[PDB]
Amino acid sequence: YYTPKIIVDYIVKKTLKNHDIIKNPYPRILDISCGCGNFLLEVYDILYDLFEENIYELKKKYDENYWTVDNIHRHILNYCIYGADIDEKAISILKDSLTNKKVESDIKINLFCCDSLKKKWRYKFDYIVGNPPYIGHKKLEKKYKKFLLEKYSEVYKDKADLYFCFYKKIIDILKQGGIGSVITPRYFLESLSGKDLREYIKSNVNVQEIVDFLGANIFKNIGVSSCILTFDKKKTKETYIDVFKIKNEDICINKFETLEELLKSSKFEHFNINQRLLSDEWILVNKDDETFYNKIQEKCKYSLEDIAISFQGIITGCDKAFILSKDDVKLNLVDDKFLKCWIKSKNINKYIVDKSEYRLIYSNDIDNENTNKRILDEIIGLYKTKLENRRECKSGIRKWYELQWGREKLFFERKKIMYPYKSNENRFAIDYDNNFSSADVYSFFIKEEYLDKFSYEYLVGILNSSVYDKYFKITAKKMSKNIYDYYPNKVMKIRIFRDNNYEEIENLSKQIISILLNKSIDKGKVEKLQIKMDNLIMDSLGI
DNA sequence: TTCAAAAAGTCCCA
DNA sequence: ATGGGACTTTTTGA
Ligand SMILES: N=C(NCCCSC[C@H]1O[C@@H](n2cnc3c(NCCCc4ccccc4)ncnc32)[C@H](O)[C@@H]1O)NCC1CCCCC1
Ligand SMILES: [K+]
Ligand SMILES: [K+]
Ligand SMILES: [K+]
Repeated sequence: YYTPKIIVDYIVKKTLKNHDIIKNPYPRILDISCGCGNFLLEVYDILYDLFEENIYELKKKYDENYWTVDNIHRHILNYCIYGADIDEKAISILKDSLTNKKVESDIKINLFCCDSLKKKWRYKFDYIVGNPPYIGHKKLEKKYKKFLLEKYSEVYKDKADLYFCFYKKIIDILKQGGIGSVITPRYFLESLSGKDLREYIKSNVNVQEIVDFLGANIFKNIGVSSCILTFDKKKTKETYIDVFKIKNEDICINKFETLEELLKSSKFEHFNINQRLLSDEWILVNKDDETFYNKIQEKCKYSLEDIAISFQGIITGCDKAFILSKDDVKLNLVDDKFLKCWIKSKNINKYIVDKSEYRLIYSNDIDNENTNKRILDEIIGLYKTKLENRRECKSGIRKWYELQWGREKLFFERKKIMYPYKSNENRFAIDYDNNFSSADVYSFFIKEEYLDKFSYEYLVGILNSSVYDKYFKITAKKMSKNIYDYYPNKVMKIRIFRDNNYEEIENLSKQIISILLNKSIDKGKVEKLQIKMDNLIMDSLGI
């Protein structure tokens, strides 16, 4: 959880580089989750140089006895550096580190061992920097979540993250005219959960700059995707955001001595976004992509949500109790009426699904424990303890052997389209085989009233096109290197069109499906057909 | 009653 | 041992 030095230096310089120490020699710089002091120790160094280089100007303008080089260390610690953290061992270490910068009478260091989200803050701050804790909805303590939902409701609801609240706290205790700079996960820029947080930021601070590392691995051995947000409360009217979006996610961050060298390089693209034009969604793309995205949005008269019914897959609550290999001998104990075909996200390709290798025991259809005791005793019951610990079993809503969220079978046992929940690219397939799946695969079918306007074959044709792959990724939620979330909260917002190319687009899609399903697959002709279809779609959308 | 979101992902190997 | 690639469960609030 140590922040790389190149990033820490950038964040501290972002807040302090243009501070007028002559005009205000008492800046308050705060790290609200300071830890061992990665940021605060750097703040000390930047401040010490700033005072030392202007010591004679300060001595002349103010108390000439107070402003001496020998007094800089005491002045910084008494008036300038502030830190908070729940870990007292970390605070104890940081207090010694700040004390040892000088090496008389004891100096008072403004370090607080507390919950920053609970501390009564007695004053606001000129500059706030740091790296807050990230805790999601599963890993956050439930008693603590009751407090967040009560006191941080403006940014924390439902599946929100703890670091949303730190954004609220930082914004709230930032002084008028102050600057804040933090590194957090990037997901709030796009996630459904971040909607209220994005609204809070946009309407309370001026966002100066967003550094989006997309799927690059900033923290070694940490599966998180990062961004750096810099914002102020200055009296400003232009309110444009500098956006630095990484171009190559494989870049090593230490290739340059400073992060500014990386941002100005070819490894990053830069563009500006007008904060006044931000909706509840933040479309952070360059001018070419915005033009591309807007062309499609205006041209398409329908969305998938308009024409389709979407649903999440089965959630058994314990897969090992209900999912068996189709060659497992224990399936001889299970009547075939209980057995469903089961696929994973890797089984979804463009246009068609791999033949399934697993079976789901649709245990909800087992009427009672004595009629099918063999299945319960020998297959499902091997995990009875874990099954009984599921929420709906402890409450009695669900029997110990039942699927936790078995949905409705009739939704799955029909022609439908399926796609993986996380993928590098658009993979929408037509399911012909009544496949069931877990929540790693999403499904939709077409509403009856739109069947004469849209066919499954036409839909997988355009949804798998290069145009729609780029189109979806403009606003999709970037998760990790080469992985986007394909979830209904964005997939169902995809807009679709219907025009004179409909018949030829549909016909090419049928050819691709026919080739994909034959014995000797010549994958090459599929690629040529896809190129022809992409041209038709670009012709249709005028790009 | 029952939906769908959530990576400080998880796990393995060369 | 690490960094990078393949692949993705069920807990949870609403
Ligand atoms: N995913 C993670 N990553 C690691 C955090 C790294 S973040 C950097 C600094 O941040 C410091 N830090 C963290 N939280 C706060 C905070 N509010 C309390 C948050 C709510 C809470 C409730 C109950 C238990 C724990 C936490 N206020 C001030 N400092 C804080 C924290 O000590 C750390 O050195 N989990 C770890 C989780 C386990 C218990 C201790 C740390 C939290
Ligand atoms: K003087
Ligand atoms: K990453
Ligand atoms: K992990």
